[PDB]
Amino acid sequence: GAMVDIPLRLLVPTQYVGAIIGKEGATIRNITKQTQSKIDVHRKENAAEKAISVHSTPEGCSSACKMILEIMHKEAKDTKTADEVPLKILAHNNFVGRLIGKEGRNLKKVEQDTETKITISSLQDLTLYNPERTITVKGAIENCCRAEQEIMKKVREAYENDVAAMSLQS
Repeated sequence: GAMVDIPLRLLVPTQYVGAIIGKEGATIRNITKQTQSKIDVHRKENAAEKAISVHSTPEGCSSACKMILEIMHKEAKDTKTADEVPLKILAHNNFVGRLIGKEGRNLKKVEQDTETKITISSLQDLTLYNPERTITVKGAIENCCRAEQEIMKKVREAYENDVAAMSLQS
């Protein structure tokens, strides 16, 4: 399909970034070629964490999310650092109402359908120019990725519903 406008944005531990890029960038270029995605790495304004942006199709983003998670787990095990590495997703505060639903029922439903635990950063931790919440997903890799697919479906729909009026008028 067409690459979509809203990227998947992950927050990963800085110490695993070198592993994701790999020698002479061959790991990231491999992920890019297998998933047909544009990937970049940058700071998140609000030290031990870095932002990863994946611009792909929905399926390309989900596949890159799984490859990235597998590398981080490989690297956490291989350095005896951790046996789990939670998946952290960045989503604009405007979209997270829809994902959460009334009294968090939509989020419990994703947690139950995917066999994951999900927690969302506090509203009070946003900044004037950083409107992104962090959604922490814990569980097996395959399960975190199913939750990624569900969350990012909801975020993309909320984005397309919010901008539909202003796209028509032009």
